Amino acid sequence: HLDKQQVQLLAEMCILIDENDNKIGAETKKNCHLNENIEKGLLHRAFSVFLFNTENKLLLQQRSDAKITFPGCFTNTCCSHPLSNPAELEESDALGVRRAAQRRLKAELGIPLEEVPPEEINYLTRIHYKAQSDGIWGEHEIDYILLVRKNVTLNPDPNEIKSYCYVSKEELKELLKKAASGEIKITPWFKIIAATFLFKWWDNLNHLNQFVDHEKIYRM
Ligand code: DMA
Ligand SMILES: [Mn+2]
Repeated sequence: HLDKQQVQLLAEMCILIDENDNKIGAETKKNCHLNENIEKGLLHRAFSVFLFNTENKLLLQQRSDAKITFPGCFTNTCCSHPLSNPAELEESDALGVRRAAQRRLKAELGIPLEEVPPEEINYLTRIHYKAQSDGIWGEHEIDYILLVRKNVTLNPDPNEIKSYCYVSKEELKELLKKAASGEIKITPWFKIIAATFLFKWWDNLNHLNQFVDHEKIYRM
């Protein structure tokens, strides 16, 4: 009964990890997102991209109604998972995750691979969180937060997103208030980052060295 193309993506192989983000196996995206498996501890690696343009506006997307988890929710630029293959399993300088981010930026938003090569993708820190989308589907990940600063071109896949918009800080606040009123919905990872680190980073977009932490995994 769910969207066919999204169903086909449920077969992708995700990277299973222990609570310290050490790789321990691989499992399908479907199984990694079933609350029944999450309830037993199944945890996978993921990433969340926050992309800002020269005007310092953050690029948001509204997930399409076809997404199996949190459909129609407003959220940050891109969120997905590195796959269990040689290229994206690469742990050196989080290269696997940055390659996966480049791949999904192209697949979801239509950003050319060349505009967002790994060297343009800055890995800030990791956050561990768990949530439920519905009675059946949910999330449980150690999420690599990645930041991109560039004036990209876009050509999104409507199967992935039903809308996108660059927002200023004040515009994001009006957005968050509309979410608090149940007017609109936002994803759990965006809610967590927005309530903790987002605005701090946004103020130091030029000096995010003091905001990089590759040692600690923040437990949210
Ligand atoms: C980090 C995280 C929450 C991955 C979720 O990805 P998504 O549902 O936005 O897209 P997909 O799961 O289809 O790659
Ligand atoms: Mn996930």
